[PDB]
Amino acid sequence: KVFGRCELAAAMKRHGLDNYRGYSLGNWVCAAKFESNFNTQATNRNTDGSTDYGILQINSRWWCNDGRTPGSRNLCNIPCSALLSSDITASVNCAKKIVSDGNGMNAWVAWRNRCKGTDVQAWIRGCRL
Ligand SMILES: [Cl-]
Ligand SMILES: [Cl-]
Ligand code: NA
Repeated sequence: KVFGRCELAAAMKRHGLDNYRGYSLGNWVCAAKFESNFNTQATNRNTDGSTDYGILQINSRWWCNDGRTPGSRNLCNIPCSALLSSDITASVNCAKKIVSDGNGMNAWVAWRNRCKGTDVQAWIRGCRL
């Protein structure tokens, strides 16, 4: 599923991400835009052989099991395919663990390079929330 901007904002708000660990809603929408272009089915392979999955491009090296990343962890206790669903629940629940692990949203390279320090509230402007 390819979300609209305000559609995804409302879904993320109704999963508890607004100001989660101090990150306002616009931060999450901005991250999803540049990680996946709002597409739940996005996948990308990394040089080390791990793969990033879903709307927030969660990495199989640490967070989910895809059966082909030897020596990796599954800290969110889920198959990586669950992160590609049109229902964003699994992605949101796993993102909450990632952002709580000490490094905040710097875990998402696109957030650090394209959202951090910008007017992220622009990403939810005009949306009814
Ligand atoms: Cl915001
Ligand atoms: Cl933080
Ligand atoms: Na894994």
